Amino acid sequence: RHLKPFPPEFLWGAASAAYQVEGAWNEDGKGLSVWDVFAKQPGRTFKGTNGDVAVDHYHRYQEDVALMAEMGLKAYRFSVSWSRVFPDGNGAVNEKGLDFYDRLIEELRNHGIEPIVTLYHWDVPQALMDAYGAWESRRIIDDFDRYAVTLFQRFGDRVKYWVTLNQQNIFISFGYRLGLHPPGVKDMKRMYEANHIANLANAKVIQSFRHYVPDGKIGPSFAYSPMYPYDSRPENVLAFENAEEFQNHWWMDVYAWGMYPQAAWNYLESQGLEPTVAPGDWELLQAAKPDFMGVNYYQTTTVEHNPPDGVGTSSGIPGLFKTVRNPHVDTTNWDWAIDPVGLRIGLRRIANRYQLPILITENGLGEFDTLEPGDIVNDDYRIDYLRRHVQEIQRAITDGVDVLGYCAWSFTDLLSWLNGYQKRYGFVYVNRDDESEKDLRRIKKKSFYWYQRVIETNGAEL
Amino acid sequence: RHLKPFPPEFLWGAASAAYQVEGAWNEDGKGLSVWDVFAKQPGRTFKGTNGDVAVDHYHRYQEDVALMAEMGLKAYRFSVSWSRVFPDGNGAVNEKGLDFYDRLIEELRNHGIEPIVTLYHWDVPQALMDAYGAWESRRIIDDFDRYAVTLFQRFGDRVKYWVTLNQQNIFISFGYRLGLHPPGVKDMKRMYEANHIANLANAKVIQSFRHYVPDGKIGPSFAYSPMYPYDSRPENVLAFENAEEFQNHWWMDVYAWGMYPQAAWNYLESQGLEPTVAPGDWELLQAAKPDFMGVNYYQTTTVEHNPPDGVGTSSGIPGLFKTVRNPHVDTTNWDWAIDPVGLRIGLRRIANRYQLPILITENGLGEFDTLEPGDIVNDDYRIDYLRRHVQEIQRAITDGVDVLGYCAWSFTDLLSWLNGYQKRYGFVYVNRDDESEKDLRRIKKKSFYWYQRVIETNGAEL
Ligand SMILES: O=P(O)(O)OC[C@H]1O[C@@H](O[C@H]2[C@H](O)[C@@H](O)[C@H](O)O[C@@H]2CO)[C@H](O)[C@@H](O)[C@@H]1O
Ligand SMILES: O=P(O)(O)OC[C@H]1O[C@@H](O)[C@H](O)[C@@H](O)[C@@H]1O
Repeated sequence: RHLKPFPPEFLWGAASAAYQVEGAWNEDGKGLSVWDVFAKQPGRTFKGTNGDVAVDHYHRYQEDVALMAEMGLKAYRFSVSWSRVFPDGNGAVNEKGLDFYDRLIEELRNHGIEPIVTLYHWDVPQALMDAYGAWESRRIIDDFDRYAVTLFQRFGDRVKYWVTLNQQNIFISFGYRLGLHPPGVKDMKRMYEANHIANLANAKVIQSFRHYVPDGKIGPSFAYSPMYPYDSRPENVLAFENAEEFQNHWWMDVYAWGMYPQAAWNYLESQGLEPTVAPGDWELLQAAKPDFMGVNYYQTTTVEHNPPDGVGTSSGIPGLFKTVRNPHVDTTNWDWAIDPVGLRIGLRRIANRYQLPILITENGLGEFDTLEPGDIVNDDYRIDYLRRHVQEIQRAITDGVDVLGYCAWSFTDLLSWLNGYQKRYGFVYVNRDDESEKDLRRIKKKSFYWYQRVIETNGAEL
Repeated sequence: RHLKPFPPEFLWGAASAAYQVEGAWNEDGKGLSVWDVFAKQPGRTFKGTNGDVAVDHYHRYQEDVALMAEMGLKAYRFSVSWSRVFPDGNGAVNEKGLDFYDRLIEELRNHGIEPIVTLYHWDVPQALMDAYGAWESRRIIDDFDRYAVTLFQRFGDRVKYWVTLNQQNIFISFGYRLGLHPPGVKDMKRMYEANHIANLANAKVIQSFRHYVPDGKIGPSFAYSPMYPYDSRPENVLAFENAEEFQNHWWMDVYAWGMYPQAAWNYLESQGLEPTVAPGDWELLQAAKPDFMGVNYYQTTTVEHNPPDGVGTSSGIPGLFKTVRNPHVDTTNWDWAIDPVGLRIGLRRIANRYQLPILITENGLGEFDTLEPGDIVNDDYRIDYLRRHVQEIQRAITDGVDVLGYCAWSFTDLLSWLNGYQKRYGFVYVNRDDESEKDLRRIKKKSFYWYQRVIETNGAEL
C-alpha cells in the first residue's frame, strides 16, 4: 500500500493557550478573567500556581517566535485573551490589548509562520460573569460576537485560519457539571443550558466570519475521545452507541449539522435536563457550517454495559454506559491511554460522518522532564509518542481524510489549569517550577530537533 | 426508565415476495422472469424446486387474506412481479397482471389491512436481461421507472406505503459477486457498475413517486447486518470502521444522502472497481430523499483486523477487515446468529446517522416445523425469536427511534430461492414439501395466535 505524502501546504504546527503562557495578568489595561479569579481561590490549584506570570510569553514573545522560526514551524496556534481586548467583556475596546496580538501576528508573519487564532480558551472576562453569569446568559452571544468581529476586522487580512470555541465540552462540563473549572458549578441542568448558549455563540460568530473574512477558514475545536466497545457482546456495542452519541455527537453534530442527536436529547428530556430552545435557534445553528472540524486528541475511551443502578476508576451514566480499562493499549504514567491508531479512527469517523476537513489543534505528551547538565532534555518518550501519532495521521490521509494540519501541544512548557508546571508538554523547556519562576529561560528539548526534521522533510523522516 | 408503548398506528405486519409465494408462473400473460429461468437450471435449487406453483398464492389469495384478517394484521407487505405487468419488461402493459394486484389490494382494503407494495424483489423480466443485460445497462433506469409509474398510477390512491428496491445489496452482490443468484456473475467490477445503475433507478422512481403519490411514503429496503468489532484492540475497531462503511454505509449513505462514503470509494478506485459516473448522477441521487429506511434484519456480523495478505468461514477484504464468529450471540439450528439486541443497535445507528424513520420490512425465524395430528403446529421457537426482536424494537422506540412498523417474515410458508420448502418461516403452515404440492392447505401455527394477541394489545402482551 503506497502511503500518500503530507500535502504541500500541510500546517505543521504547535499550540498554546493564553492563560497558560502569557502572564501579564494585570498589565496594559487587561481586565480580570474568570481564571484570574478562580485560580486564586485557596485550594483550587496545585501549590497555588496561577497565571499571573505563567511563562511570561507576553514579554518574551519575540524570543519564543524566534525559536519557532528556528524549528521551521509552518503554523502557530494561540488563543486571544478576551479580557485584554475588552477588559469588561463588552464596553470599550482596549487598543493596547489588540496591539499585543498585532505585534505577535506581525512577528509570526515576518518569520513565515501562519497564525491560527483561537477566539476562546476558557477565559471569559470576570465582568460578564459578575453581570449576568457569562455562558448562562444569551447576552453572551452578542458580546462574544462583538469581540470576535473586532478580531476579524483587525486581523482578518493576515489570519486565514481561525478556531472559535476550543474544547467547549471541557469548559462547559468542567465548569458546570464537575465544578473543577469556573464557575465551579455542579448542576447538569445549568450545564446543558450554558452548553446551548455556547452553541449559539459559536454559530453566530461563524455567520459573522462569512461577512468579514470571506476568504478565511473557521471552525470549532472539539476535545475528542473516540469511544470503543469493550467487545462484541451486543450490550457492550450498545453501550458504545450510547457513549459515542452522548459524549461526542452531542457536540460535533451541532457543529456540523446544527442538530442534537435524538436518543441523547430524549434521555436528557426524560431527566428534565434538555436546554431551553428559543425561536430562531435551530435556524441559526443549521446555517453556520464550518470549514473544518478542529480536533484536540489525547486518547480513546473503552466502554461497556452499565445497568440502571450502576456506575455514575470507572465513570459513566447508569443505563447508558460506563468506562473500562482497555487491555489492548499502553498507558501513560497518569493512566491516559496511548492510542495513536485511535487518532486515525477518530479522523476516519469525522470524515465518514460529516465529510469535513480536520485540523488537529492539539496532541502531545505530558511528562516530568529532567534538565540534565549542559541544558539538555532527553525526551525520547515525547518523540516516540508524537512520531506514532504523525504516522497514523499519514495513514488517515492515505485513507482519504482531508487533514489540514497538526498542532503539537505545546510549543513551550506552560502552566496547567489545576496541576502546576511539573508535567511538561513543550518542545521548549521553560526553567521554572511550582515554587518560583526561576529565570524563565527557554531550553530546546531533543523533541524540538526531531520535529524540526519532520517539518523539513514534510513528514518523510519520523 | 419505563418502556414506552408502541405508537397507536404502529404497522404490525407480515411479508412475502412474489416469486416465493405466487406460482402461476405462465398464467394470464405473465412473461418469464430471470428467476423462472435461473431456477430451472439443473442443480441450481434444492431438489429442483422452483416457483412454477410455490404455495399457489396467485389462486389462493382470498383465503390468505382471510387468514390475515383473522390474525388482525395491520399491514401486509408483498412484492409486485414486474413480469406480470410488463411481460417483456417494457412495451405493452398486461392488464390481467395488474388486475391480480388490484384484486389483492381490494381484498386487503376490504378487510382493513394496509397494503405495503414492494416494487422489486429480484425478478426483472428475462426479456430485459436478453435485450441489454438488465441491471448492467442504464436502459433499465427508464424501464424500471415506467413500470413503477404504472403501479403508482393504478394503486397510489389505495396504497400509502411503498418499498422500491428490496435488498439491493443482496440481489447485486449475490448476482454479480458471489454468482449465487441471477445472472450468475462473479466480477466485482460488474457488481459495482450494476449497483450504481440500481442506485439511479431507485432515485428516479422516488422522484416519480413525489408527483404521482404526493401523500404517500416511500423508501428502499436494505438488508442490514450491523457490524461489531471483535474487541477493543484499535486495529479491530478500525476494521469495524472499514466494514460498517464498506458493507452498510456504501448503500445507506446513497439512499439517505446521495453520496458514497469516501474511504470506501477511494479503496475501490485504487482497485479499478469504482463505478462509472455520468453527468447528472450525483444531482439525481441527492434529490431523491426517502420517507423511511426499510430494514431487513436477521443478524449482526463481527469483524477483526485482516492484514494485506489475509482473508479475501471467514470472509473479508485484505487490509480492511475479515469476519469472525461472535462468541457472544446464540445461533439458530442453521448457524445463523440470533442477536435481537443487534436489531436495536441497527435501528439506533440509522436514526443517529440519518434521522430517518424505519420500517422493519423483514425479520423472522426459519426452522423445520412438524405438523402434528389435528392440524397443530407448535412453533414456540418462532414465538421466542419474534418476541425477543419485538422487545428490542420497543426499547429502540423508547430510546427515540421512529419505527413505523414491523413485518414478520413471513405470513405463510414460502419457497426459498435456492433451498426448497423445509426451512419454514410462516405464521401459517402450507402443507406441501420439496417433492409434492400435497393439498397446499393452510394451517395456523401457534405463532399465528401469539401474534394475533400482540396486535390486539398493540405490543403490550408479548
Ligand atoms: O430459506 P432461506 O435461504 O433461509 O431464505 C430466507 C430469506 O432470506 C432472505 O434474504 C437473506 C438470505 O437468505 C441470506 O443468504 C442473506 O445473507 O441474508 C438475506 C438478508 O435479508 C430473503 O429476503 C427472503 O426472500 C428469504 O425467504
Ligand atoms: O497538565 P494536564 O492536566 O495534563 O493538562 C494538559 C492539557 O489538557 C488539555 O485538555 C487542555 O487543552 C490543555 O489546555 C492542557 O494543557
